[PDB]
Amino acid sequence: NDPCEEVCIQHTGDVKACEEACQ
Repeated sequence: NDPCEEVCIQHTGDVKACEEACQ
């Protein structure tokens, strides 16, 4: 897993959110 998407999900838990916001 990526730290970015990990930081998001770990923060807002919004997977699909960081998924696109981080690609």
